[PDB]
Amino acid sequence: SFSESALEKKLSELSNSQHSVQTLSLWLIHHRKHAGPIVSVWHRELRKAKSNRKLTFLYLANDVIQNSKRKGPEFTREFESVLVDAFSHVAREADEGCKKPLERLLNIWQERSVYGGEFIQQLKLSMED
Amino acid sequence: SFSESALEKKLSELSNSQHSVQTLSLWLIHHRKHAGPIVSVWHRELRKAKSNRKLTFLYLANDVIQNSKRKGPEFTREFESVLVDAFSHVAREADEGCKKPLERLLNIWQERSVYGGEFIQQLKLSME
Repeated sequence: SFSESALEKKLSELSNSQHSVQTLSLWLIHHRKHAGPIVSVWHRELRKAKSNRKLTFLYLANDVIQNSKRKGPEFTREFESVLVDAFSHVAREADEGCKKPLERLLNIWQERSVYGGEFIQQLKLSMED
Repeated sequence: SFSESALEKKLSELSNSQHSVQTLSLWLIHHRKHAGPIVSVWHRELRKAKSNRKLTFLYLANDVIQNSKRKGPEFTREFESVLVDAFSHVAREADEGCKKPLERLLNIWQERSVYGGEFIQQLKLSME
């Protein structure tokens, strides 16, 4: 159920601006000429990350991918080869409650043509098992 | 400049996914039948938030508004009445160097028709 006190609590828990997903995503889109190495590091660090941060990696990817389009094709292109594994890993190893977030995110990807519906279905499937 | 080691440190500084903007956004959208009260609380808390966290409030407003469109117009309508003071407040009272990130945010809103050009121009004007 909604409550204002729950909202106040949740708002108090948001990140400082410097460390937000959005701030990081800006610095990465800026460094889009390093997109391959960025995705390689992202991917390795995902597997090292504590289970309470793992979903945050895909939130970062969501942000970077969608907002990079207006700049150029690098991040869409480079992230493609790691997302099946990432989605599988997060769904299997991250903290509880990633499913609805990840489903929703994919439905939005599809609706906004972030990737083709074909690849969106492999991502869905990679969470299935 | 970019380095893999700087990236590594930045990634280790990501928030708990349970507290992240994109999680809170899902929750707020799910509770859109309460958008009015939600925005009031959001607005009051923004005004009490540390200067190093105020911008994150607008990053939340950004995620909520964009992703709420596909569900309904509540968040677009309700946020509309507070965003002029919100942008003026964050530009005036948040840590330096929020202007470039906010300007970009407004560009994206304009590009994706989150609000009309006239209203985006008023939001841009509220910061200078």
